[PDB]
Amino acid sequence: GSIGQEMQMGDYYVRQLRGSAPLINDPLLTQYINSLGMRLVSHANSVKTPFHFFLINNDEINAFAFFGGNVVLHSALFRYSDNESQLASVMAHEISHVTQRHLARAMEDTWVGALGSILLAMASPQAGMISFTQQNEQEADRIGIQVLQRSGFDPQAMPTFLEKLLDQARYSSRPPEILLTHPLPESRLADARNRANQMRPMVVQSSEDFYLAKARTLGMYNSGRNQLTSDLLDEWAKGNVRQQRAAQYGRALQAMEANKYDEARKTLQPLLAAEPGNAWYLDLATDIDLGQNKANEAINRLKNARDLRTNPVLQLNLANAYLQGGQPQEAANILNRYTFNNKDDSNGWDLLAQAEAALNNRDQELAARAEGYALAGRLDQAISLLSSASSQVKLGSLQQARYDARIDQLRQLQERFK
Amino acid sequence: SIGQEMQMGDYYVRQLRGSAPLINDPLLTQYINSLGMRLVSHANSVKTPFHFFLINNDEINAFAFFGGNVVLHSALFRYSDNESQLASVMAHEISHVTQRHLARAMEDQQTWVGALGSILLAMASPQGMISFTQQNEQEADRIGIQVLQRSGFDPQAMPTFLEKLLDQARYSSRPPEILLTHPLPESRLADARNRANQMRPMVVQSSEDFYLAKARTLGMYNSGRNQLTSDLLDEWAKGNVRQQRAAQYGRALQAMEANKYDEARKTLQPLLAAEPGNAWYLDLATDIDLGQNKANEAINRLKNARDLRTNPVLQLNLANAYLQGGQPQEAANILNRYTFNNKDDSNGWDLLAQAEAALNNRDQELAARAEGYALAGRLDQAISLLSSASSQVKLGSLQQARYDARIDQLRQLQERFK
Ligand SMILES: [Zn+2]
Ligand SMILES: [Zn+2]
Repeated sequence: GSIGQEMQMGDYYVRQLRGSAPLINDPLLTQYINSLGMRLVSHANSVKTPFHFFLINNDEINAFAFFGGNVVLHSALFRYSDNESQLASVMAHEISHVTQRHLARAMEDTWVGALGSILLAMASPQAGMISFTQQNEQEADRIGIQVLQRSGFDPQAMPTFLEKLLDQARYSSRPPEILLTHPLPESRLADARNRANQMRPMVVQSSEDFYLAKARTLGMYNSGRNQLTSDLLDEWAKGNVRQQRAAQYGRALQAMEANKYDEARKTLQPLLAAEPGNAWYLDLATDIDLGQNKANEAINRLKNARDLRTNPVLQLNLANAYLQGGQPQEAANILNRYTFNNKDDSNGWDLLAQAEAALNNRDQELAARAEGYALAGRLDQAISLLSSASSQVKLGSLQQARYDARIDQLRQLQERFK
Repeated sequence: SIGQEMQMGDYYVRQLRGSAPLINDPLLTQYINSLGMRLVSHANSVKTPFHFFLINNDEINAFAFFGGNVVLHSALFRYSDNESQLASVMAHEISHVTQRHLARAMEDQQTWVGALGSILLAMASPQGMISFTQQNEQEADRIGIQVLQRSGFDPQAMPTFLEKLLDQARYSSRPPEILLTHPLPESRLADARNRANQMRPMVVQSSEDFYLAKARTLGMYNSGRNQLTSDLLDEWAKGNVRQQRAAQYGRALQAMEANKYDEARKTLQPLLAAEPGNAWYLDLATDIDLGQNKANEAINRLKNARDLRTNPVLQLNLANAYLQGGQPQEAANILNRYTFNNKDDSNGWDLLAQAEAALNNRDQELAARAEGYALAGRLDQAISLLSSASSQVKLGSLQQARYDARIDQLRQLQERFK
């Protein structure tokens, strides 16, 4: 089965990505990027596979995708994206590469590892490299702009973003890495500007989650050219009030990053007072609270949250608060259900490992950190942890049957690829 | 060329003394050289003696020049959370001199000797400034962290300090002056983390001398942002027993500063009862006693110390107590030996001048004042004092020839440099 092979070929590369590339595993940022991405996929034609959207800590702008609906976005995209529709146009562009099976159809002409080595070199700040035909790039722009429009974004954002890539391709000695995987001749641009001119004029406003995502990405995961500049923060202090709340949020982050917690708490207060129930400031409200060993206050606030049952960001934030507060069992009650509902989330497993370690449930601790190692492609290491777990439980027990069964599953993943 | 550089270094420190606000406090200068020499003893290819100087400046900086003279702004105690962070900065400077970066940089150019000295004085004064290449900073970090671990300090304290500097260069509009002299691009920071990660984890607890030094620097020599705040003392009151004793010391110190002598005695009492031979507590107990016109009690406590013949802090403390007690002859006997064994310590020369003033030995007072002026680079003034001293003694006397001989030496020192 091609779709079956593609989905597990994708899982193999995604596991290699987690284990060696610097992915941003932050709950707020990953939930936003996937919520935005899924909103595009839900308006794409002939989607035959699930989709996941990954974020790299890389200041070089690039974007690419491979089998299984897995698209990779560098954090530099938030530095170049002035509006949400520009970032959406890049994801729409990459989503269309997958639906058209461009990378899959290009490979029909040691080889599984040859492609995986290319994928991580493009994602790592340590950079072979894949390239699409300019015909392929035209289909991705043609199909991407229509997904862009049906999703309620500005179609003129795609040519506007392409032109900003061209103005740095000659006003700078460095060709941005995105232009080498996705080449941009003026024909590509003039074709894009023409299509946008022929759709409906639409002025769209970037969501409030976009500016907060842009602030957290550049502020909290700053790296190289990926900074949250004071020039941009002061510029956001003059724009629409969404950018001002985002600008306030960004300085609260940097005040927390520099351990000026009371300075950060007092900056964050007015935004939390206006929106007491949104996850973005709730997330940092606990972060500053635990920075001062006020874990009870973080717990009380999160138990009063409306959407604690539905929002994973809230669920992890409270589990972490229970851990720092000295109640690991309450953290485990949340995380046992959390890890079962999000088996691919390594944040959940790592926190469960912490909770089970604090409870001195060593077999369950080893099994929890085994899942972290399995998600990172460290299957030999995951098997070692579950072997140790299975050696601490009586034979014939279900814990032994379950630990040994999980080892069996990881061995099958292992033999499918060399 | 070592002979030229060590006499040229003497000229610069004389220029520093005369214009920069140096902290000459016996305990602090002894501490910073105790720890500095501890790093030199583990350094390679050391060709020079080493002296470390502390400038009362709330802007963080550090630099070094010819003759193994390292200059450290007192702000370093505000940024240093542990003793190994402080040593990491000192090892960086010691690495600058053993590589002779400033010497090799100045061999390229060739008047000039004074242009470098004006730059050094401007950097030291709170208020044209030397900066190193990226090659120099890499060498100073790589070599420095190896010295830092040979000395038993935490190697991860170097990358942790560097990122602490960057973390408040983005939080504030102010970039720390340390990062202007010692540029910190992210390549350097990534390199520092790399070399530290290659070495094994080391949990070292700071000496109790570090916390008392930090307490005395920020509490007695407070200035601008350098403050011993109640926030700091509360956190030390909650920390380990060394921080608790230092918090007790700092509060006793500030009570003494505010003339709350009886309150200061009750606060220092448990620390001095615990170790009656500790120089930091013996020093403070003297200030408290002299503040209440209790010289006899101060004299008797310091005569009972084991290290009176060995510790320069106790010697100066007891000489000053004898001064306030109306026994200037006994002060002079201590200081005549001290100034002979410590020719470069300006404290000994000043207290000797006070003792000779108290004994009405005018020419001997003037000659002692002259040494203080000569150490501060004010050679004409020192010659003026020795000339007047020579005019109060008989021609052909032994005193006349010595005063005239030292005038000859000082003038001979004047023509070597401009
Ligand atoms: Zn493309
Ligand atoms: Zn340096």
